[PDB]
Amino acid sequence: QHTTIGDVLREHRRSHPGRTALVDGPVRLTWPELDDRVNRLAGSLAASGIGRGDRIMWLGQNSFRVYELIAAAGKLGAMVCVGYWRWAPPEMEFALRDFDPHLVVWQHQEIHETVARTREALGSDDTARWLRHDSAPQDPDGYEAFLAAGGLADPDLDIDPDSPVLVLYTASGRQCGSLLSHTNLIAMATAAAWLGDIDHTTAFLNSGPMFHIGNHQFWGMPTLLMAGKNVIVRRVVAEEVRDLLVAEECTHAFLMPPTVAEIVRLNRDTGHDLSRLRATVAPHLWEGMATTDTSRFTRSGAAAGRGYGQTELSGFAVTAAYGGPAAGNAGRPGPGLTVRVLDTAGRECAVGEAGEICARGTVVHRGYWNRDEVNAHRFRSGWWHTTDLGRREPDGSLTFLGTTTRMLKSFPAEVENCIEQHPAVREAAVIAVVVLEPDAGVSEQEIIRIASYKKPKSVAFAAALPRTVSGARDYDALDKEYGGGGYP
Amino acid sequence: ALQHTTIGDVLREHRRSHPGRTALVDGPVRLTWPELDDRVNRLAGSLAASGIGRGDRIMWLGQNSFRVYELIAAAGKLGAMVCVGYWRWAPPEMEFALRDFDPHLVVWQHQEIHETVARTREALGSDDTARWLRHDSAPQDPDGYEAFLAAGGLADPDLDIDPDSPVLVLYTASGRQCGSLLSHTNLIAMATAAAWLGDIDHTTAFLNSGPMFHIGNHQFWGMPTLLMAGKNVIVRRVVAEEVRDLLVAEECTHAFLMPPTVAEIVRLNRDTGHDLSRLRATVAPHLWEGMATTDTSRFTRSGAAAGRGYGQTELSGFAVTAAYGGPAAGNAGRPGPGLTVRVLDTAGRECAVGEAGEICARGTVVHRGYWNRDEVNAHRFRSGWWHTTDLGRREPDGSLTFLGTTTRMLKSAAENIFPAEVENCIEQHPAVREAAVIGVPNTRWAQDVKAVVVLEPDAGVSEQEIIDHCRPRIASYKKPKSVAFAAALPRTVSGARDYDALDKEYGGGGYP
Ligand SMILES: C[C@@]12CCC[C@@](C)(C(=O)OP(=O)(O)OC[C@H]3O[C@@H](n4cnc5c(N)ncnc54)[C@H](O)[C@@H]3O)[C@H]1C[C@@H](O)[C@@]13C[C@@H](CC[C@@H]21)[C@](C)(O)C3
Ligand SMILES: C[C@@]12CCC[C@@](C)(C(=O)OP(=O)(O)OC[C@H]3O[C@@H](n4cnc5c(N)ncnc54)[C@H](O)[C@@H]3O)[C@H]1C[C@@H](O)[C@@]13C[C@@H](CC[C@@H]21)[C@](C)(O)C3
Ligand SMILES: [Cl-]
Ligand SMILES: [Cl-]
Ligand SMILES: [Cl-]
Repeated sequence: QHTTIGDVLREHRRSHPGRTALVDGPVRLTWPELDDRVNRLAGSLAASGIGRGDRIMWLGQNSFRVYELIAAAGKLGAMVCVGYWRWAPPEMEFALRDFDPHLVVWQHQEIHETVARTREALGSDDTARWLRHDSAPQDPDGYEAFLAAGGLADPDLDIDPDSPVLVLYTASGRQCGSLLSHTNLIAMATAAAWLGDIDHTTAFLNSGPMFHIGNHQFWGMPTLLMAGKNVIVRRVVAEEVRDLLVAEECTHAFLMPPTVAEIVRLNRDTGHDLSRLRATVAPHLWEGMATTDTSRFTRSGAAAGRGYGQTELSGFAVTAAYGGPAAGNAGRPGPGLTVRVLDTAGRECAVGEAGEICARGTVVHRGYWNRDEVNAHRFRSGWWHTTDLGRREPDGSLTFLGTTTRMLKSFPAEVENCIEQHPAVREAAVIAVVVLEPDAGVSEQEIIRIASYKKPKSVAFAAALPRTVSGARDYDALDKEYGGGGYP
Repeated sequence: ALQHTTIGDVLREHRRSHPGRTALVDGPVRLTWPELDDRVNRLAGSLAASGIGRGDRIMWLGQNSFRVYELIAAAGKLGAMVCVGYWRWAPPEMEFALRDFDPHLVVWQHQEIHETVARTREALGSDDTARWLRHDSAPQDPDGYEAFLAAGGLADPDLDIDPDSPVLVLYTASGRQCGSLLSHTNLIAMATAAAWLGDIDHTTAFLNSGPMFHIGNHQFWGMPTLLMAGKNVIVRRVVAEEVRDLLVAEECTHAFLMPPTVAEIVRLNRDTGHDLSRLRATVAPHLWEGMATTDTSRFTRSGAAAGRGYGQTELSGFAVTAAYGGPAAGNAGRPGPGLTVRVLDTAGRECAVGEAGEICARGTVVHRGYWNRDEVNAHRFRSGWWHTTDLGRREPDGSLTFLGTTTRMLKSAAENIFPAEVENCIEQHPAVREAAVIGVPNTRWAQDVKAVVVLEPDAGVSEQEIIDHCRPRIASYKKPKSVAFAAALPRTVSGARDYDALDKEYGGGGYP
């Protein structure tokens, strides 16, 4: 009987009878209050037929209710998919038909237009109960009234913690729902508690999106595991965030640089105490208004990106924080993971040789929802295949080179990377389009470590790279411009 | 979906991630992680060629050695388990242990215990079917561990081992000894929690000066060191200058040391120049008189280093500590990750706040059971809870208090009393150093509560003043009839309380 998420809540209610667990605007909950609510919720779920292996889709922004649902589903051996709130109806429809939830918890604010249309496209296939979460607390088709109708008795079920409990859709087109078990999350949060020096006094601002692994690992689940206080913001607004930092005495946040600079300018000279916040990302941009984190997470450079990982490995499973100075850009595996770089023929690559990053261990997810064939192939031979490219340095460390999905017939990323190991190059795209540093300047011929055949026969130069509306690299934009066709 | 991490995986990852880091030192033996994994693979090879596979059993009958780690890992790569037996076992219990555990293989030691060994084999007679390999042998002894190992090939066994299966067995002593079956998962979880408590990493150098037959040395800090790829330095026995020199030579950050050795180290190192400043002092920091660096980890800061905790072998060690959850009214603190706890009454209903009952547990640190104890395991695991046979209570602030044992009980017309409850509340009195409670026959159905009280040398207190002290925290029907005073409680040669002796001295009897 291994520890489940349910056990974690049942222990914190007895061990921390008066400490704040969740805060969400006006709502505040101690661990007892939360466990009672999770028990009510789990009562009404078991009432509506939800049990082992059943499925729930959250369709909204960040909410304290996400944590509650996860716990309740966990206590029944069910799973919650925290879906993408910005999905247009085609994608939203796809996920619904894919994940096939028995119940859909949804948000009116912001997306009701899209939600409404999508249900109409589903028509008579929409055999799921929908509860509005941001409803008036009386609403009969409402979350709060769904929960209140349940009783306080913990269902006390013997749940296999290897059963999935959190499903994250991972984003070459098609989206797939990664199955993260109770064990995946607890193994992740214990690792993370060591990286961050996280404890019961940790107050963490959930300003990162819960539809994605980032916010969960740093630091949602570890804060939760160690009994810290998780504070929820629906949206990131610099003023409100800055305000919560003071009010909840927050020690950690999930903040991106543009937000931070917004808080800095805005807080300057007003004298509010932001010194309790341990800043992880880009410490200098705070100027000193907050305290520079000295946990291994920041010290090592993992906070700035020194690491490798993915949703399917419960997030950031390899960092410069495990094992010390590393020549490679990602560091080494933390505990609960073993990695090997494998070539085409499934054999271990030699030191320096590039291949696919493959993993086994406790942090490796359970597979994708409803992807039998992709799972069989990705789990071949008792290794999870990440589809990412890497190599081992002689010092032991690992280097993340890029993806293996983008391919050229006899890998681009491998050379994209080699090219970006020129001081004059800022970034490169190989199909070899090149964006140079503003100050440097170098010959196409100097550009042209790798093998006789792998080098391209041409190098264009751009002011920057094309990019999608999300801001990620846009390749099919410049497959056109520079002659890109014939792809295997 | 694939298996969880094993002990074999840990080694496999370290040999790739830390090719030149030192893993094990033992006298002149030094081993980087690749050198250790190749050794383990050879040993695993010869173990498999001898017929050792899943479920099979190896007994170590010796003091601390680097080879012990080698066996654990090698047995773990085959799905086998290693029992680290008590080297100071006398022949009768060496036999019992060998009969009970029934290993296919015995790795034994000649220095200091050979005679005992010789006597025990004689006693086993023609049920002594195991292969015996001498660890500290002449290096070309064919019945010696080194040559047995060198017969193995370098290939990894590369089996799909279930990490829930036992890999380490520690005997825990009524006087009945039982082998606690600890899985790969038990030790990795323990190790992972310990890494957070003591801030352990790859730079850790832990001197293995505690005994490896006991969970202590493993939790602090053998296994977390191993897990985070740090250096493990072994010592066979605990002699202070040896220890002193090895702290200096190997630059250890950590060592397992009780206060008697600390005090002798501090004398011998008195004006020598020797640098012990690397050592982070966890036990009795003041005793070093500045010579080592007081530990700032959560382990020391919380009092957990000084015994503010609760646990046992069956929970993979110290699983409840003041380091988990901050300041605590109870003496034990709170459960770590990997563990939930409840205080259950005699009917199995959960006691109320402040009410004394059996400490019971669930979670990842809980052991797989005792080896070869079907009826007891079935009883001790009743209801999906591990019953610890320890008595405690939850406090108003959610912290836990370890009161003592439930193995002793007094007869009562109301409901059987736990002497450990009364003992504890008497031991609260600030003038009392220790208290022991026995039962005096009072008809067939009950015994009188009799207290034997050891005072602090400079304190006064009457029988009545002690009795009065308990009134508010224990029920009327539990309070003692009489109090006797002693200079010290009698003990065994093991230094455990001798309740048999007290019974005798003050007319105790008529227990359940
Ligand atoms: C979110 C984190 C942690 C989990 C992995 C990851 C990568 C992520 O976005 O997960 P994913 O989208 O589900 O899938 C991952 C896919 O991204 C590629 N990748 C792998 N390691 C990478 C790295 N080192 N850089 C950039 N890309 C990387 C690879 O091809 C893989 O398949 C990171 C991005 C990372 O910049 C941060 C965001 C933020 C919080 C933690 C990480 C932080 C502190 O600023 C760092
Ligand atoms: C060894 C450690 C860690 C593992 C648990 C334990 C207790 C132990 O010795 O395990 P065991 O041989 O299986 O005995 C278990 C039986 O001990 C009783 N017990 C429970 N919590 C206790 C506590 N708080 N005090 C005294 N006794 C306690 C109870 O009845 C239980 O069943 C400790 C004793 C502890 O004094 C230390 C030794 C040393 C290293 C770590 C711990 C250190 C830093 O000084 C602390
Ligand atoms: Cl396969
Ligand atoms: Cl001898
Ligand atoms: Cl009373």
